[PDB]
Amino acid sequence: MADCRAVCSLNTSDRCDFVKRNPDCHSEGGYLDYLKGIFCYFPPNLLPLAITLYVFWLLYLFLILGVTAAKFFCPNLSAISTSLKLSHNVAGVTFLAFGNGAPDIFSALVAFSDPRTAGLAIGALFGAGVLVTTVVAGGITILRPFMAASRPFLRDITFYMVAVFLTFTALYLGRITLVWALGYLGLYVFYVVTVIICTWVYQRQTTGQILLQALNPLDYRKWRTQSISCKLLKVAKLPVEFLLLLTVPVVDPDKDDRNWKRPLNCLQLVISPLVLVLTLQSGVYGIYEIGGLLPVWAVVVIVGTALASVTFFATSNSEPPRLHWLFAFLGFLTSALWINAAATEVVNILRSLGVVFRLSNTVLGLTLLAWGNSIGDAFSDFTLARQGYPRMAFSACFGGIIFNILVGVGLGCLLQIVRSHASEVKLEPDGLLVWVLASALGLSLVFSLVSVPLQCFQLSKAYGLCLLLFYICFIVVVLLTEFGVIHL
Amino acid sequence: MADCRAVCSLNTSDRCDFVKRNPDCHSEGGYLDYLKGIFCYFPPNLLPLAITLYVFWLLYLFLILGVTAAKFFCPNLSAISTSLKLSHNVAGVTFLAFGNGAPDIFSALVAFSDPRTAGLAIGALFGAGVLVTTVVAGGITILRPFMAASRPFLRDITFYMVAVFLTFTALYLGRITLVWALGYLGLYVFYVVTVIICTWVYQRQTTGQILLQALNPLDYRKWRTQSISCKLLKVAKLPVEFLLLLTVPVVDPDKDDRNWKRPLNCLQLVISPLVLVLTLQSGVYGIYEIGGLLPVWAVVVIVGTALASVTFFATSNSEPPRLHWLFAFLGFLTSALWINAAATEVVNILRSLGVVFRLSNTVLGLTLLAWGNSIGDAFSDFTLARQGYPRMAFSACFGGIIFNILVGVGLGCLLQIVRSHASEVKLEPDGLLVWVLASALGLSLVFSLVSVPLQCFQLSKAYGLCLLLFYICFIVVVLLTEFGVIHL
Amino acid sequence: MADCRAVCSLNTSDRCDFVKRNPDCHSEGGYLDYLKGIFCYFPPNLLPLAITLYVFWLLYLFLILGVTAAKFFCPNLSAISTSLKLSHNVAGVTFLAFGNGAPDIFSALVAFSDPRTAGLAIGALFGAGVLVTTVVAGGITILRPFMAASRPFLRDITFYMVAVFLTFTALYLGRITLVWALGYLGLYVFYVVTVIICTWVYQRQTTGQILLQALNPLDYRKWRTQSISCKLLKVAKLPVEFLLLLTVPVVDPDKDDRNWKRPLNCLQLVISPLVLVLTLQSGVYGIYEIGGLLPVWAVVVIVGTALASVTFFATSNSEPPRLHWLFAFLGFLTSALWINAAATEVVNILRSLGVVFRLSNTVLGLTLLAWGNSIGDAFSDFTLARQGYPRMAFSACFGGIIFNILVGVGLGCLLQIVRSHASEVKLEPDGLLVWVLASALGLSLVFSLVSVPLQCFQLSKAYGLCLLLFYICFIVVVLLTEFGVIHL
Ligand SMILES: [Ca+2]
Ligand SMILES: [Ca+2]
Ligand SMILES: [Ca+2]
Repeated sequence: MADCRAVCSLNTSDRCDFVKRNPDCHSEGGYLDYLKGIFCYFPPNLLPLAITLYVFWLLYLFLILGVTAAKFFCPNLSAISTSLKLSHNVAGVTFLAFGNGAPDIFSALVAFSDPRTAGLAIGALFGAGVLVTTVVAGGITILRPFMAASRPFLRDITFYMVAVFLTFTALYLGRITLVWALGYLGLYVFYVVTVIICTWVYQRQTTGQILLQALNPLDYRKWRTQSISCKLLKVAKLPVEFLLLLTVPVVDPDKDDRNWKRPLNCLQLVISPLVLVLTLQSGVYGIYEIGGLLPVWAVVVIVGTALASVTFFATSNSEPPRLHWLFAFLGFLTSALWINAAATEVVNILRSLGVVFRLSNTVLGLTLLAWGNSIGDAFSDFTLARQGYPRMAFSACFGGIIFNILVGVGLGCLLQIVRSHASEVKLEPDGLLVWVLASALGLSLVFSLVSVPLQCFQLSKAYGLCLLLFYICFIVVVLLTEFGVIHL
Repeated sequence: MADCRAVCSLNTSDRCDFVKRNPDCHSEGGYLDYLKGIFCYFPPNLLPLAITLYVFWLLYLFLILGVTAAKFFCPNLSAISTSLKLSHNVAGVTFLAFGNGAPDIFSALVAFSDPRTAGLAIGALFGAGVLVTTVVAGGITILRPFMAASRPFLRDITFYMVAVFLTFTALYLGRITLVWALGYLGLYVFYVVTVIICTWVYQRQTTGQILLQALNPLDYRKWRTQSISCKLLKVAKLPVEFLLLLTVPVVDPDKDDRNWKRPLNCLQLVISPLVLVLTLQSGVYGIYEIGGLLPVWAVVVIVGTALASVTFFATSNSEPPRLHWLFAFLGFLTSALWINAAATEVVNILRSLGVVFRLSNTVLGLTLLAWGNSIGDAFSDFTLARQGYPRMAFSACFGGIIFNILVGVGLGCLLQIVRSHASEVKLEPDGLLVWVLASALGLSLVFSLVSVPLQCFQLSKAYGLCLLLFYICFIVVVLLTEFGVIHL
Repeated sequence: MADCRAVCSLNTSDRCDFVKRNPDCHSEGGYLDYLKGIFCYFPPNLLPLAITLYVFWLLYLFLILGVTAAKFFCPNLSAISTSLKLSHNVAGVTFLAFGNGAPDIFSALVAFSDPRTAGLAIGALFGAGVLVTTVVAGGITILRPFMAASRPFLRDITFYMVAVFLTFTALYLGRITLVWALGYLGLYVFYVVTVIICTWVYQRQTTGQILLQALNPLDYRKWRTQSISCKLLKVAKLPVEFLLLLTVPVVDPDKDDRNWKRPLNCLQLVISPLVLVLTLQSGVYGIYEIGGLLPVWAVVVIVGTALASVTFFATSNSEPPRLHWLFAFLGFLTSALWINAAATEVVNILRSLGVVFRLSNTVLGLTLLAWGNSIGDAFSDFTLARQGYPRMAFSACFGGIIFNILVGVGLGCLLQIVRSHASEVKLEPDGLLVWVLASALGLSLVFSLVSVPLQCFQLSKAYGLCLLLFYICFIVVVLLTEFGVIHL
């Protein structure tokens, strides 16, 4: 049973049958098979067309991931937390990190779930770390010079350096054991507690019309006000936000009504469980037939419609019911499962590209996956800096990467340990490129640790332009290593 | 026959005879044979002295090329164009590009005329591109910070990126066909038309004394005013400007007399045709004897002196004749042929150095030829920036490289196609250094394309210093590649 | 007799006996044997603990070297010079260079004294040159922007470039002859004379209480005023300064009493000769027994105590004796011998680390030895810049490296020539790393030579941040070369 890569060394007439036959070209989950798409669906003459279509689909999936994380995942998480009365400053610091890091976390979970894709996770986490500490942080200082806060900066840079070196040693050892994963998660909890304690010590020292409106994602006044490019982006997002509005309930403590849309919410009381059962483990559980007579989805629909009718007749259009926060729980779950589905598709596409072109998991992780997972960071942080909040954006840069690495490695490896019933996760490093990537991350961190205090925490355009030049040269070295020009 | 370079591996006593015998050490054109100079005329103990003398001669030739292009080629071209009503703004943008790019164009023509030297042309064009976009543009921003105009910058950077990638693909294919060369020239014409249209849409939205003076290149008042270094440079140029004044007529629409020097111009009516044929094809046609009795140069002299006498007796000292623009045509032709002769000498010297030291055409093209061809850019653009016109200088930087690459490749390859009666010009790339050079040019362009809009087009010293550091590291990598430290 | 690097490839039980037996693992001088410490005294499980202890001891030795040079060597040299009325401006320029460069000079002398350690000297001198011209000079411009003086800068950069290229050619030739060493020292004398002449041409154009106090190194008022880190450093230095106060006499022309401490000085009239005889050449001559009856140290003590009693009874507590400058001579000698002992220990430690880990002399010289020898430069120059004297600090940066290279190579090689009775010092370069280091130094110098005049000598944070990025990338390339990633 040959490897999947062998496909390109066969004759064109046996490619499609090889892909159909070889179990090493089959994916664990997902809905589309991109390799059968390339080698059976598409004429070989039109292979570059298939690949460009794949790239466009990948970019659109990154758009989906960003929108879902920004507008449906974090608001519901914030509703749940505000039900427990936190603080505005910790909220601002940390919820921005959760929102920016949901795609990285779910991509790492999906990649770690399979030994053939596990190198993608390391490539993407370290690659996003390099990109966010050079290009995004430097861009913030180029757009708006400011004076950084010294003590939070030193705290964040120290915690990040520790996490990075821990992962270096786990890579050298070649494995992640259960104790290591629990240690990663514990270190993240310790970091959040330290932030809390330090901040405290410093502080002391008609229904039809509302249905139509609720499902409309366009603000016509704002749309007319915007420029052409903003208009084009809005339309690029319209179908996605329509589906998200249809399926994901949202609870807003900021609004006086808490986004209580009676009929849309009662409809979602049917729709959301169905989407959950149809997207869980790729809907495998959906077609499971109970007792050989009734499938799971039918009984889900029955219970959902009964509960929807009961809620609709036991609630009022003006006043939300006393149990309106359970809707936040449900919307959090549905949004998480949507993000998981999109991440699964992205990982499958990247694996297919690696098979077709014989590219390593590390190089695909550190370029395409990292850039796609950092689009959201770039948008949110550059917007924050342009609005006059560059300290918050700069802090979010270093606070989100800590969450990415610690929670991504710890949770992804823990879930793989538990489901496989094994005792460890194998980290087989693929050549010299992983050590090149590690070296780049370390030296970027060293540059900032020396440079920022030397400027007395007054940051401007020179620091950012130096970081930009560094990232350019890093991509230089990566491409030279991937094509064999630099070999030990 | 034996390879020209095998000369060193011989005994000293057979070197001179080997060079005299081997047809692979002979040049197509020129007046001096530098290899016979090294191996026949000088003793083997004084080889480094010969090489230093060669380097000094090469620098002096670059001085000649710069002066001829600046003060005799462009003024006559401008006279011809102003005879047709050119605008002031397009004139300023584009005539500076022609003046800065004449040496690059003629060097590329000469190098493409021979398969042994064709790698020099690619090395010099890409190398000058890297040098002008880093060192010259950065130096402009270091000398005088300014706000760049966004739309012209984006237009220029886009056109340059397209031209560079087109040449990358022609290099990968390994040839330039006739259709490709015509496409290069057509794309340049399209670029000039686009500049015109965009600018328009934006705008709407005694005789003995005069002979003595005309042949004197010194301004005594200015000379006494200048410092020591400027004085030394003027003297370094005096013999060259004397010969240029003697042989090249100049027409100036700025002056009210249009530089009408009656007796000097009537003398030049004899001298200039003689220089043209004697430097045409390195003078081969000059000694062609018509009918076996009268050589070409004698009949040229006869016709020239008859025409000079007729013009002298049919014209007045105070009022130029009504045909004074034909003198601009003649001066344009004579200046072009002088530039061609100097470029031929430079290319022959570089080939001899490559034979003696076993250096590749790419490394000689990207260091010595590129620097020599960019001395004029540095002088003109830094002077413009120091006088308070940094926007014009910065625009000239990116507008001159487009002319260099498109017209140099297109015209040089087209002339070689037509002259050889072949169908294609073979581009045999010499190792890994050409791809190193391509990578440097591309990333430099990427750095500017990201950096300039991110600064909101406000350019200062930090951007320029980063570009300078980049160029230093590029020369690092080039020297490491040439000596084999990085390799496949 | 196997090369002592093969110690590791043996079984653990024969390591200690191998080290005890092999003469290639024995040092020329010093007091401790670090290899027997690693392989005989400690258990094989605690090797990393031994190495961390060695590193801490090495850092403490660098602290000792810095304190001795700053507070005991230079003050006595200044007393001797001020006895001859030297210029204050020249004093400020040049005495800072002697103080900053004493550790480099003595480390080079010790390393050149043995063929097994001679590569350390070249690595440390060039490495300190790279570090001081990038990190220290850039840090000065980041901490306090200023306008540099053009003529001193151009003079210094020219002299340094000449010295560096001279050493490149000596490395290519593979030796230092006696004429070369004398030429190095003569060129340094020429440089100092040139500085003098240029500056001139520009200018024209109870006893118990006093012993208790004299031996106390703490200033309680200042100590209480300082912060926590300064306090910790003070204690880190207390035992060292106690021993230095005990053994090294100091003469201060600034004080009106010239630091005349009658009883401490009379005690030092005994102590200092004893320390000299106990630390010269590791104490060999100390135990030499004259005539087989009386050792040298006993007769030294007898003469010292007689002379101390005579001086004590022939001098007054209030008025220093007429011969108070001989104490400056004695204190200069004692301080020099203390510095020599500390440098010997540092070199022996570095050789042991190279044996244990199979590291080259070049990489150990350019990282650990260079950083340790430049701690003093960083402290004094950054302190000078923060106090409002960045021109003096920036000048000291380029003036101290000239002293380091010229006097270190010239004097170290001359002393080795004379003592060995040979005619030359062999410079066997160790691989490609030495040429990597040479390339880094040259281009750094080129970057400054172009950049500083282009800014019109107005230096700010952008220039310094570029230099910092360069040094980071240099350490990149060094580590890649040491591990074989780049190679021939
Ligand atoms: Ca992200
Ligand atoms: Ca040019
Ligand atoms: Ca030093």
